[PDB]
Amino acid sequence: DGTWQGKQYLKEDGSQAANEWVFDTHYQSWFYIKADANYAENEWLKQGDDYFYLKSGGYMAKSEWVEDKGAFYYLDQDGKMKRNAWVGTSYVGATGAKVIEDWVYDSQYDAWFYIKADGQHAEKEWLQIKGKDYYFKSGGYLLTSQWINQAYVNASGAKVQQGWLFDKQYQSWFYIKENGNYADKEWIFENGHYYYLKSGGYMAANEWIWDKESWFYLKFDGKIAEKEWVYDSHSQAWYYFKSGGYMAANEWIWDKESWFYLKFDGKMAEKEWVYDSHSQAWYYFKSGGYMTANEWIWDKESWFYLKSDGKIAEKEWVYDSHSQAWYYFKSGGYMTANEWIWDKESWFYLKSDGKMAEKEWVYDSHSQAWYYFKSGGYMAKNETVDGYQLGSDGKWLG
Ligand SMILES: C[N+](C)(C)CCO
Ligand SMILES: C[N+](C)(C)CCO
Ligand SMILES: C[N+](C)(C)CCO
Ligand SMILES: C[N+](C)(C)CCO
Ligand SMILES: C[N+](C)(C)CCO
Ligand SMILES: C[N+](C)(C)CCO
Ligand SMILES: C[N+](C)(C)CCO
Ligand SMILES: C[N+](C)(C)CCO
Ligand SMILES: C[N+](C)(C)CCO
Ligand SMILES: C[N+](C)(C)CCO
Ligand SMILES: C[N+](C)(C)CCO
Ligand SMILES: C[N+](C)(C)CCO
Ligand SMILES: C[N+](C)(C)CCO
Ligand SMILES: C[N+](C)(C)CCO
Ligand SMILES: C[N+](C)(C)CCO
Ligand SMILES: C[N+](C)(C)CCO
Ligand SMILES: C[N+](C)(C)CCO
Repeated sequence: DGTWQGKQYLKEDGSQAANEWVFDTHYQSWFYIKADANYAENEWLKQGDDYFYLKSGGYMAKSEWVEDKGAFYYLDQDGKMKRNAWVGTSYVGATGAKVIEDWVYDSQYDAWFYIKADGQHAEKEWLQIKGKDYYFKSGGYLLTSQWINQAYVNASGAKVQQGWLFDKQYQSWFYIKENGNYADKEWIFENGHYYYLKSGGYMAANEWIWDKESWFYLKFDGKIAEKEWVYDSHSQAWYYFKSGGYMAANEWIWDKESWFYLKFDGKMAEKEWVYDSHSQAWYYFKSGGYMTANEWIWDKESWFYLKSDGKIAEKEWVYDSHSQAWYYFKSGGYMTANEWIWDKESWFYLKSDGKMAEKEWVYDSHSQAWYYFKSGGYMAKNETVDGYQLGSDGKWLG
């Protein structure tokens, strides 16, 4: 072909070569003869948008790296420099410089990679990049919008930390803890409200939860129920929950304007009697749970009176202004009727409807006699009324 003459290259025709590539077969290499008829060495050449590098001796660098003032560049088989391409496990940017410690998006793979301190791309490992945690699978691809063991990586590949996320395929809410794993059997406070995450992390919604000593109920949106009533259509009963969400059970509660009482199991007492154990008295609740107080109730063959404060009237007298008469209640609240009783110092008779005899003549069929009672129900015994004598025992003598 041609003949080397020092730095010069005389071609077949004598004319020394310049501004041209020549392939010499002895050296088995490409060389570039500059414009000054010398071969290029230890320098870059720009031809088109292509960059070549010619090593000591003029040999064109091909399939190898070339360090330019700290930065590293790769020259392919044709001697050309590479751009936005993978050289094995490393990456060259649009300037052809080796990327080290930075993010990389490759449109060919439609994925993200991170190049590490060693110039290699991360693979099958967790890395903490400027605070956040990212995961790369086999091949270096960055994982996005999915679950890894107990963590979730958002659409950006970052691990979620201290956040709420909704899985549409599971149809449940999860809270991701500060540590990166989801909450598991614990209470979480979010914007003024408490939520309970269940054994799988699934947020508890419309269900009962037992913590340490009492019951909690979680509503439609998973919020703890507190300071309110909830009707259990399964259990067919009303429950109440207080300041902390604690269901109240074996204790009393004021709501609307009525006292209420909640039984051992948190069921509101309704249409029934209850016996307080620290008050040692009986109480009765209407249909709807409302404490009856100062009003009559008819249970089984007996009338009862519950006074201004709701306690049962028993071994005591009561005036009832609505019916305008006096009544007496025995041991147990049993209102007395068609009976005598000894109180004060005189006798008292209570009519069939329970009303005490007050200012009237009454025929006791029992003793077959006519008795009279003065204002206040006091039987008359040794005196005259309307010219009618009365004996030592109260009977009419005549
Ligand atoms: C110095 N390089 C030629 C390698 C890059 C500048 O374009
Ligand atoms: C072939 N080289 C360019 C290396 C030397 C010729 O003198
Ligand atoms: C270096 N070669 C001449 C072989 C290719 C440049 O286009
Ligand atoms: C982009 N990968 C690292 C997966 C391939 C390198 O050739
Ligand atoms: C650059 N990343 C996409 C990897 C994270 C920020 O969005
Ligand atoms: C969906 N998670 C796997 C995060 C919880 C169930 O185990
Ligand atoms: C706890 N979240 C606020 C995420 C759900 C409300 O229902
Ligand atoms: C049980 N909680 C933590 C939900 C309430 C405390 O007041
Ligand atoms: C006894 N409660 C109704 C409160 C809980 C049922 O699981
Ligand atoms: C107060 N309750 C909700 C228990 C009943 C009202 O009708
Ligand atoms: C006193 N009542 C009429 C309500 C009941 C009769 O058994
Ligand atoms: C029923 N009361 C609330 C009136 C007293 C019970 O402690
Ligand atoms: C229920 N009693 C009959 C006791 C009185 C009603 O006015
Ligand atoms: C009928 N009371 C409930 C008032 C008493 C039970 O012995
Ligand atoms: C004077 N009595 C009222 C006792 C009887 C008259 O019928
Ligand atoms: C006060 N009464 C006369 C109404 C009965 C109890 O002594
Ligand atoms: C009221 N007495 C007891 C005096 C007569 C009825 O037995």
